[PDB]
Amino acid sequence: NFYQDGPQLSNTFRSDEALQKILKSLLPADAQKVALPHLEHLGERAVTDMLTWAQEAESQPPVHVPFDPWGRRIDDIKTSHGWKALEKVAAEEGIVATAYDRRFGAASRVYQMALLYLYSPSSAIFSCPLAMTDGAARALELYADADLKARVLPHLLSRDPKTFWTAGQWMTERTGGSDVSGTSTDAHPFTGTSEFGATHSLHGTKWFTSATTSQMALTLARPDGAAPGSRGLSLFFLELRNDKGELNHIQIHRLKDKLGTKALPTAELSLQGTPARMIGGVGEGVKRIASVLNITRIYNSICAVGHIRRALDLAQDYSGKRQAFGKLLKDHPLHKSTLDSLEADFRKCIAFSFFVANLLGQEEVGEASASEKILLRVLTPILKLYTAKKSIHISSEVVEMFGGAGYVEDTGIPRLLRDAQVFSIWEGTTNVLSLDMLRAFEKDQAGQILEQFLVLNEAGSEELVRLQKLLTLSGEQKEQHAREIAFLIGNAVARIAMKKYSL
Amino acid sequence: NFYQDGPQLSNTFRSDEALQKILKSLLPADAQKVALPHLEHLGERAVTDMLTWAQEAESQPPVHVPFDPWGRRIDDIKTSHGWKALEKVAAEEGIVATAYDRRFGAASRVYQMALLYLYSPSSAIFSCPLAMTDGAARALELYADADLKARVLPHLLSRDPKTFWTAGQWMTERTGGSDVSGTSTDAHPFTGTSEFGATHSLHGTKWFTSATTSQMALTLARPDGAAPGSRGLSLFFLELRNDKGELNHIQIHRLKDKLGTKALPTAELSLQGTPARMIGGVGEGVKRIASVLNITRIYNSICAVGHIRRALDLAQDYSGKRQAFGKLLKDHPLHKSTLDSLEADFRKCIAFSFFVANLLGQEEVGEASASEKILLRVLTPILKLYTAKKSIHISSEVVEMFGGAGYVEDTGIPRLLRDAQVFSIWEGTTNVLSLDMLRAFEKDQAGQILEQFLVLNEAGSEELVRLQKLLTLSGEQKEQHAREIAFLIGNAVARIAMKKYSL
Amino acid sequence: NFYQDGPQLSNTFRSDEALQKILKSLLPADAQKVALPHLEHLGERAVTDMLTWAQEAESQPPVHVPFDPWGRRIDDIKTSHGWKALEKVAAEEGIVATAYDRRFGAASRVYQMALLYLYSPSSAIFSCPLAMTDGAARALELYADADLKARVLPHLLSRDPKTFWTAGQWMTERTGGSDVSGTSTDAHPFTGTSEFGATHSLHGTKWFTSATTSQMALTLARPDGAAPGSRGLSLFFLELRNDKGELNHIQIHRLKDKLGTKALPTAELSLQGTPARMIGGVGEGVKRIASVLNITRIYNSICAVGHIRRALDLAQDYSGKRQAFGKLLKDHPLHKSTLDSLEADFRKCIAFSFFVANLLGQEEVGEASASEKILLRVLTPILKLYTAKKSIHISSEVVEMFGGAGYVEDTGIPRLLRDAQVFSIWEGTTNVLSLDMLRAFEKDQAGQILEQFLVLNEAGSEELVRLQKLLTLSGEQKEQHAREIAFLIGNAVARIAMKKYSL
Amino acid sequence: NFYQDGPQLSNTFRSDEALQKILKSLLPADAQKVALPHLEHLGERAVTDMLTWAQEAESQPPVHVPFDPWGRRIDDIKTSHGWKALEKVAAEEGIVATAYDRRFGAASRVYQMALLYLYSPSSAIFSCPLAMTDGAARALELYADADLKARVLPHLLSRDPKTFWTAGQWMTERTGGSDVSGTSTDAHPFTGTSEFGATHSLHGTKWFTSATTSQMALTLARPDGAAPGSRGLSLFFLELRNDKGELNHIQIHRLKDKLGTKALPTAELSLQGTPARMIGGVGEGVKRIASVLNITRIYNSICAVGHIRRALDLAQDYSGKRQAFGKLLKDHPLHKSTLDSLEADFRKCIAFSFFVANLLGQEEVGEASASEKILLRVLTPILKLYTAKKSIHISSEVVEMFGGAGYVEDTGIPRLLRDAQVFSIWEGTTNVLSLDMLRAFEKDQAGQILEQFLVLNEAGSEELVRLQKLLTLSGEQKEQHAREIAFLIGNAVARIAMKKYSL
Repeated sequence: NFYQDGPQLSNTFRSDEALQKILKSLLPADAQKVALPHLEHLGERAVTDMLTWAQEAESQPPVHVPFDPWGRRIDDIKTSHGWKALEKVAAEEGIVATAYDRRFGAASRVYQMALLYLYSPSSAIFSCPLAMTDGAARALELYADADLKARVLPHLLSRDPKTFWTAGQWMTERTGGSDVSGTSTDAHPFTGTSEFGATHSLHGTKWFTSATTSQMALTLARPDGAAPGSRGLSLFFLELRNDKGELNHIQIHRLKDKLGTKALPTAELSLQGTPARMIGGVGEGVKRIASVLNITRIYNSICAVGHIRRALDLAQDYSGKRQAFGKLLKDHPLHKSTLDSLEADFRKCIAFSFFVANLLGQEEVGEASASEKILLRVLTPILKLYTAKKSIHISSEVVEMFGGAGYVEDTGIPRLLRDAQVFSIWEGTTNVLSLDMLRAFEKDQAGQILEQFLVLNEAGSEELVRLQKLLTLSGEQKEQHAREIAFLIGNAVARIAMKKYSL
Repeated sequence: NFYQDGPQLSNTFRSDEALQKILKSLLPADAQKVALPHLEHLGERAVTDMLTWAQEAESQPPVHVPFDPWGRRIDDIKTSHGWKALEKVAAEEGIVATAYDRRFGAASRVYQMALLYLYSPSSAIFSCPLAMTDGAARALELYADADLKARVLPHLLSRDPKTFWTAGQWMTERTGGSDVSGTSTDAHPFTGTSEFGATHSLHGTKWFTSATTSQMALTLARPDGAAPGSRGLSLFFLELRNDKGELNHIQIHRLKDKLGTKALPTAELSLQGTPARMIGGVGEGVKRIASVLNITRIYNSICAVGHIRRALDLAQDYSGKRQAFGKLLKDHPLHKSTLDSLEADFRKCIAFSFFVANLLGQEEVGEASASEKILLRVLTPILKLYTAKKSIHISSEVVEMFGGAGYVEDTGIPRLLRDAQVFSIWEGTTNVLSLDMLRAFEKDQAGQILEQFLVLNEAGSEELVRLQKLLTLSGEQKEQHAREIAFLIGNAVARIAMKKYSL
Repeated sequence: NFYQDGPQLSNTFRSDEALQKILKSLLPADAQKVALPHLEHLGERAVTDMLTWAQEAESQPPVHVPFDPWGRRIDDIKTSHGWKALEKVAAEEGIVATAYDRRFGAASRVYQMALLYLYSPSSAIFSCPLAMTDGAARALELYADADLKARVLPHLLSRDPKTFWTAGQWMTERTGGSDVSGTSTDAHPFTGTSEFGATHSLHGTKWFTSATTSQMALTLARPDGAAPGSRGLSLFFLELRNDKGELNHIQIHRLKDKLGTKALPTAELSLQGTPARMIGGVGEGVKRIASVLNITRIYNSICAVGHIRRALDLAQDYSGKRQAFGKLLKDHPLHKSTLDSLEADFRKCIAFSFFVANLLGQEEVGEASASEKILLRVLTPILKLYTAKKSIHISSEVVEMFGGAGYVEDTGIPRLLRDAQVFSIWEGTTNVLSLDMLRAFEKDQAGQILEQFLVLNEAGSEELVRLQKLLTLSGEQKEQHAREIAFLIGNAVARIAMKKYSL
Repeated sequence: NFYQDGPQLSNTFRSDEALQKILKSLLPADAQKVALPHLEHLGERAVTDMLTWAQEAESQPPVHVPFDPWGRRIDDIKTSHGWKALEKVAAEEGIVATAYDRRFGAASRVYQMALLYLYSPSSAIFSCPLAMTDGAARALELYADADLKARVLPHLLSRDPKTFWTAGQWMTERTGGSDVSGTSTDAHPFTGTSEFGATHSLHGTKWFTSATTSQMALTLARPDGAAPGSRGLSLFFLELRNDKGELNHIQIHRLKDKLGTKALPTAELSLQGTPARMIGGVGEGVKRIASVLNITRIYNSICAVGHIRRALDLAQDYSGKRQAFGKLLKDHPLHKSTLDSLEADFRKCIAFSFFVANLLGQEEVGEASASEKILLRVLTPILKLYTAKKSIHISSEVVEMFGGAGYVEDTGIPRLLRDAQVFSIWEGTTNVLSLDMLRAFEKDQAGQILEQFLVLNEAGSEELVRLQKLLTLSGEQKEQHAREIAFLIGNAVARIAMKKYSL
């Protein structure tokens, strides 16, 4: 009898006209002759060996083994081979390292984000460890002494799987993740020896972490006698293991059982005298880790848009295979209209994301003006919250486009919704990032810089005037309308970027 | 140190001012003196023994046991005690039966839907079998002879758990659920024995079913020699087991592993000569199930709005317990604005749902005018698609309101999203129901009756002309705008109902 | 086609002629008119509601939940309803309490062991907590002050499920279970308050425990400044929880994943300042807990023989249902011979066990002579190691009697082997108990008392002379032959007991 | 504090003096210079990469996937990478193929069985598919025409993992495995297409199989019109899949959930018109498989003895690491005596196994005398039942030697018992093989040849007359004593072999 043909993917570089148009606009000729063959290669991996490895990892979530059979506390995390293979891919394909090889100026970061864009949707969210890894590298690059950099950066930026390290960012505690002022981890002076010049020992509990699959982490802690709240916090570097391969006074409580990102180990950890090294000076921890957030927020946006592209690729292919009421779905005007609406949102998201990625590249190579640095600071929280909300909306619509099959896990479709929902939570909720945006307006004339940019780049008169109205509201009402303001700006910049890239 | 206090529920009758206002409007005094004490009692169960049973059922999904240890095909489905307990609650509390005791005229159905509204969110979606059970009761009431009614209705409408039956509705096949014209199940004339006057034996595969724990089912099949497509389909009644308790030539292929509704068994079944009894004549099947669909689509809506209420109850309670940046969440203007927006959608949904529930009650007791019957027919698909989309949107926002905790399954919060996503899929997707709406407009000039209703009851000026603008469009452009039309109408009717009930 | 009829059980009092003959010999008329109706009742439960509950418990092993969803350490152990129900049965049926109601003199213990014999094989090894409970009661009865006894004994000996307590015996540490001299748990003086007059706080790790399902435990610990090795150990009483239902500075590391006894929670625990009360004086812990071992060893023997009876009941029933080569298995001479051999071993085991149970009863009611107390001390380790080895041999033969089906878990047959294998491990291995036997010979002229008993009761001349030879060997050779000696004596006493009971 | 050192293995060629002595006796110089380096290499793999792969396979049992996500029946079996790796090892190391390279005459089979002896205990029972693969190769060698041999033997005997095939032997049905006369699978004449010259289509159910990962199988079926019982059964060859990789009308009902051999897929299968090719004539099936059974029963024996060796290697190592009562276990006379007893049984088993392996080699290269061929036929069932019972006894004692740890699965010790218990069940129970032995005695006066062999080679005086006493008993009393006869003979031959090999 009848069996429905399921959705199939095709090379995700060649299938993505929007990505190609953007790169033709943002990459100079010399970058293109390196980057484009690499991207076509990665696009093939994304739908072949990576796709298989990601499915394996999703199907075999990590398992915590606290004790060996004779009672020794080992806190092992067992992972799938697929998960380990995707880590090796991240190293050898230079998914992080490409940004730090600045041959192509601002285009180095654009090239790297393009690699991430293809890699992430077939990575079972290994792209999240990559974001934290990239962030840690930059933080060390900016603030760490020469000896610490010489030790760690060759690992984080390695193209060699056998020497590649990932980093964790352990910022969230039970008191809060949005607000870290309640951080209860203490840092006592330490005078023992260590391989990285530890200065303190850490004591506390970290409530969401990427567990023990990372070799290093950055974290916040409060030194003996330091002030209460955020001002008392310093940034610390630590390595998870010693020479032995033994955990450095770190205990794993358990893995979280999550809605999605199931292949990613997310653990609750206790630091029990973990040796650590302060990065920067006392009380500057929050500000120091602040200057990395443009990276992690932009990784999140690019991953969210890659996720959107994956969901739509599956939906588009199915729409040309499933018939109802005598027609293929793609030929039903209402279905086609729905598809078109989602694709239009996709084009906004990818243009907005790469516009901002290019600004990040400019800043990293020292080409950004003072005002441009402020503009980047304003746009990244907006980009993040905008692409994340769109990714959830689009994923939910795609689940429904598959009908009953979309609700059944072995089709691979429910994962689209479960994983998308993370994008609007980690690294800031919609509302927290909307307030970060509003806050930014208050300082360094950020509001005016944003307005000059929108006027110069010919944002719509209607949206310009509506923005001016919203920004004249009371403090209280601007907070109440902070989402509206963020999405107004996001849509305006997305349209500007689309025109710029001829999308 | 610090541990966050998690969300807590309270009696869901006493906590719901909107439900109480609606019932003060819709229930006459005599109905109130029976119904309100019953609802307060049920509201207490919803947050005590039912809540525990539902958690147990979610935690222990059903398991298929195809073979006994000696190779006999038994196709057992093992379920939790909690699941069985929630079934007993449905019977003893009259979650279905209350509607069929038409003591209170049209208010009997309103009283029943209020019971469902409190029951469903603490039922681990046992309310879905109840919808199909109610639908089957009505179909038999309208179309079955006295002997079949006397046999079956005392079971479906039982208040005695020991004699209560549920029904399945087996309409979807691999070829389609939206479009059932492709139904490939054959019905051969049958003269063997059965307890219910079987006329045919059925041969085919049913692709989504509530499996084999229901005692009876309604289904569609094509009798020998019948026309192709929908015109060849007849409605059939069948009982799943014989007196020995053996399945009547039904095999379970497997249970679906689903995104959500995990406590609910959803099975793929093969009918292998299952005896069945034709209800009505050849080619009348699709038309006969039309009045089963009105009931299930209103059940779906009431269940979706009860789900919204549960999500918001959890969010509201947490918002008074969780601190960030120096304030409880409920005291942050943006957080409060977000909550207010969700509550506003809730009030639209609950008013719209009970407005339609009242129309259903009017029709069932023979008190509905021609226009009211037409209004009921056009509004039911709109109500279903409207409440389903709102429930998904609100659930996703509530998951995000809990931050990282919202993404971790043991908090009970991710279930809100996973379960909500089913509401826009079963019983019709948004687009399929929007087209059903448009088709309904075209017949008996139903479209005109709706518009006079909207004009008479003083719908909003702008949205009305925008709505009127859309209904004058060409056929295909009208299809492209079918969603917008549905949501405009839904919002207009919700506003009318809220005013009517003083919400 | 063909389906094999599987094995079925029948009332295990009425089906057991050997048990009935023994009780007709050991129970006086007044005891019989109470005990026999009770046993017939329990025999019916063993094959009805208990059997179902035990299967549920085996099918749903206990699960450790260390943390609540908000990070509080709760160390819950989730168990099946069946497991909880079997606990209630133990209380209401007086499976422990009957022995301590000494109306019937020495026959009270015999009556109780008969209850255990029927209960244990349908208890999913809840009989193990009962053994430790009985033991704890006796220890408190002998050595605890009046106030501690008045508090605890009404719980341990309760017939009321709502007030019934079980006890754990936490003797094994990582250094050893056979040899407890390496015990590393410290007992520091304690001056805080507690509900049971705690005198110390305990600090250490207990490597095999019955987890948190018990309300109290007995354990060994070394007080501040005490001698090394066994002589430095004292016996302690502790309660697992306080008023709150909170664990008293007890942390659960994990549950063991075991070969069998899967329904029984077996945990690794850390005592982290657990309040405890010393029982008896400093350094007498090993000797004090020594005087209970006759109880736990006899429980183990009775449970092992009940296990044998269950395996043989299943095998006998199957042998009358399965045909091969034209005959039922029971009519194949070699199969029948194999069955007869196993049954002969059963009759030895049950006679030996109840002979020893009767000696225990005599001692507990003060009717035992000095020599009889010594005889009991010699016979209990022999009984334990003998019945345990036989239970494993018989279970393995029964698995094989079922052919391929015996190797498949859903038949319930592999459990027979997996569970039996525990009998020869807990409470002493074959070799450790054989050496305990040899040790006993050395003191209080135990060897001669044993010989006088065997001669008086007309043991076989051949076995008598062989025993005399073995006992004249060197110290080294007697140890090498300790198993042979134990089984020679066990078989001799079993034959004596069988003749005495007309088996 | 203290953590117990667990057991460790070492190269299992170098650690095995008995194996080396046997091979110095059985392998001529030219065979030794090839075989000994190969065996030392394999002995290293057994405790390194194979050990890890076997642990992985045990930890991740196979999973049946009956349907793809769109409802297609695929009956996939998902296996671990470790399982697949152990299959590749079997090919590349020539664990089967070495026997068929008869370079070394009868010593080729001895060399091969030595490879199997080292491979099997670290193979997670992949050695069972190898036994059936070897059996199938021999059957085709004897009975298949040139074209079928040319097609299939290069696969079964391949050293290239990419072309290696395994075979199933599907003999057992629900009616019986010991007695196959009840076989109900029909064979209808067939003229459709196939790659191997199929003659019939098979219809029936196979109750224990190694499932669908093997490429071919041998099986019994009753052609249309054939006689009832064994006289109607013919031997059939079939290939499981077509060129597309689709199963050839074979459905998997389920995988068995077993006591042990958990890595091995054991499935219940239905043949639904499976094309097959008759090998030989009608009614010759049972006779034709007789020479497949000799090979598999010797494989079983060698695997059982390799299992014994693994258990004892673990026990021996632990005995030098675990202290109790002031001494390492190995220095306690009773513990040492117990170990010595087990090792003595091991030496009997390994000598007996290779003695028979040599006879098999002699017969396969045409060098065996009439008496040797008869000796091989009578000894093979005895060897199988003898080694199987010893392996279970020794495994149980080894589990107990580890104390509580022996009962906990993560130590790897309980597997020893669970897996050993299969050896006395598959390929014939103790009693069925004992009767096979007796039947063999009765034909061609084989019984007499054995006894002269025993007398000639100077069997023990007492046991011989006791054995001679038993063989003169009446038919039925001889049946009742069939086990005793088998074990007397086994012990006598083991003593003869040990002397012959200087063990």
